[PDB]
Amino acid sequence: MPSEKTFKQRRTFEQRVEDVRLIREQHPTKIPVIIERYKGEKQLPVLDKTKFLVPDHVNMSELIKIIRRRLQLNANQAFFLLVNGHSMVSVSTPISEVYESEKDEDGFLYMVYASQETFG
Repeated sequence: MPSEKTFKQRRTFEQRVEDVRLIREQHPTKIPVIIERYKGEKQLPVLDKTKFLVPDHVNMSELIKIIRRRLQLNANQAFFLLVNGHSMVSVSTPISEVYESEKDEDGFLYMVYASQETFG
């Protein structure tokens, strides 16, 4: 059992763009998201999911709140997220504008998580 590849290495760009077509057709007023494990912090195993939709009227806090239930822990255990593998864990910006500022080549809010805040 290898299981050591990311969504960009597993799915092709066209396949990822094809998924955005259905996400906007079904949810024209929502924001798609693609979060995976951070390369610098490889402690947490593969999450239950890699792509999840989010309401455009929500903020980073609601997105982090969903990742808590997506994972099996809480704020006391460990919760650190960052975009492009080069950011901190900030929460307050509305996903509506945060997505437009952190979109991806295929149209997805690419981000990564970690169980700590140390460097490599």
